[PDB]
Amino acid sequence: TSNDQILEVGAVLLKDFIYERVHRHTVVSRHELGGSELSDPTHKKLAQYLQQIGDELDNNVDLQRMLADSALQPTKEVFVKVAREIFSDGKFNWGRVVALFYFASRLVIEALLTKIPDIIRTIINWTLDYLREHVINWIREQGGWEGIQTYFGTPTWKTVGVFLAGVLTTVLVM
Repeated sequence: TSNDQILEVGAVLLKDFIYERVHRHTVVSRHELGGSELSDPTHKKLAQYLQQIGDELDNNVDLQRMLADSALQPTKEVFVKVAREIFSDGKFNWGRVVALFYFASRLVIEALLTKIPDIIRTIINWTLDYLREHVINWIREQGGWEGIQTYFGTPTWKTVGVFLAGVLTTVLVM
C-alpha cells in the first residue's frame, strides 16, 4: 500500500522464492539471501502460488535447454540483457514479473553451481533495483501484489463461460 512497502514485500517474496527454488532443486540459507521465513498468511499463500508457477516452468524442456546454454551465466551483463528484454515493450503484466523472478532464481542456482555464492545478494539486488527503477509504478497501479491470480486465471475462466454457453445452446435451442 506504498511504493516502499510494495518493494519491501517484493523483496521478501523474491528471497523466499529463490530459497524454495534452490531448496527443492547445493544449499542457500534465507539469511544468506537476506530474508526471514514468511509469517504473513497472505505472503505465505502468494509464495505458495509463485512456487507452482516455478514448477510449471521447470517442466518446460525448451526453457531448460536455454538456461543450460553456456552463455547463461550469473553475471551483470547476462542479468541486464535479459531483464531489459523481458520488459522492453513496456506492456507489463504479472507474467513479466514472474519471468524475472524465475530468471533470477536460476542465476542464484548457477552462482551456487559455479562456486560463487558471494554474488547472490548482488543478483538479488540487480532484480530488486530493476523493479524499483522500472516496474514499481506499474505494480502500484495494480494496488500492490494484487491481481496476480486474476491475470493467470482470467483466460481459462473465459473458456468456462464459452463452455456453459455452448451447453445452453445445445440444450435450450436444440
